[PDB]
Amino acid sequence: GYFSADVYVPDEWEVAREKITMSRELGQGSFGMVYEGVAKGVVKDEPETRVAIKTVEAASMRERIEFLNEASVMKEFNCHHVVRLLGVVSQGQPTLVIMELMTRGDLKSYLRSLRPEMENNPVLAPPSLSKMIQMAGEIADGMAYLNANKFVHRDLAARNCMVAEDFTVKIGDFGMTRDIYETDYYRKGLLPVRWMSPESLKDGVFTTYSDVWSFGVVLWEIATLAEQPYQGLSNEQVLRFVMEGGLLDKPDNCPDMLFELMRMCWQYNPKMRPSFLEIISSIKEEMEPGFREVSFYYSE
Ligand SMILES: Cc1nn(C2CCNCC2)cc1Nc1ncc(Cl)c(-c2cnc3ccccn23)n1
Repeated sequence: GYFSADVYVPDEWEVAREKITMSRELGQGSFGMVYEGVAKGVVKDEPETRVAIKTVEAASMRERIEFLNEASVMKEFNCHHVVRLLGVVSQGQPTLVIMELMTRGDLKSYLRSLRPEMENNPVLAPPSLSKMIQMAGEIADGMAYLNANKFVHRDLAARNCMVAEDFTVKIGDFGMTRDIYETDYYRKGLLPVRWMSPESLKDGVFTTYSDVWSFGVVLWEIATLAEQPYQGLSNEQVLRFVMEGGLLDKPDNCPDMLFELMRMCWQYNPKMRPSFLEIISSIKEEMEPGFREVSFYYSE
């Protein structure tokens, strides 16, 4: 005959609704509206914590179940450089998922906000080597953690990183900016072709080594303040260019070292690319002191 129905099963992440409050709306995701707020007793030794609250009500039960199970993916991760899931409210409506708040948003958006506006007003200078490296190492650390946890990301990109209040960069909540930056995708399956390794453009397979490639592109993103890679090239022309050993250009005024890093990631042969761990090792001396205390890299 056959094999039989999708459910959500409450667990230890279940949090009491009356412990949650919402205020400022941050935007809207696929499943519904996303708010900022306060959660009580969801971080150890913190009476109260600022959080992000993703909501589904209107919505069908199939839908909210699927939003529940998808968000839950984040439950198996505990890393300073990966955006946390703090709780779930699945009992009653509306359906809630409580996440770590990243006040400064997705990295692509943060990066763009640093672009000088077209007025006559004084402006902060472009990010320094040092700050840029700090971001690279935080991102790399989250990726290393993910890798060691048997994960392949497949969509590593600035849009898929977030930025905390203290400027700490982290691997973003999975799948939260795809639709928003829709032009960053191409239906080769909607895929982020400008971030893709040559091997992945060929056979459609993703590895940690193709996550490194994309990391290279994320660094380029930082250096250009979130320009579209292969700017002038059509989607199709990108495939050929990249598969044929083509490479992104050293950005105007990009420090040598950051470009060197990018360069090591964009090596054609995946087996010649540094691992995430190796990447961090090459730049640890440049990292803010506190990285020893918080990073996966330096941990047991
Ligand atoms: C991603 C993000 N954007 N923003 C605002 C930045 C200033 N402009 C208005 C947007 C605040 C967050 N922080 C954040 N932190 C955690 C999560 Cl989980 C989310 C999140 C998840 N899905 C969505 C969808 C839209 C907006 C935010 N999020 N956002």
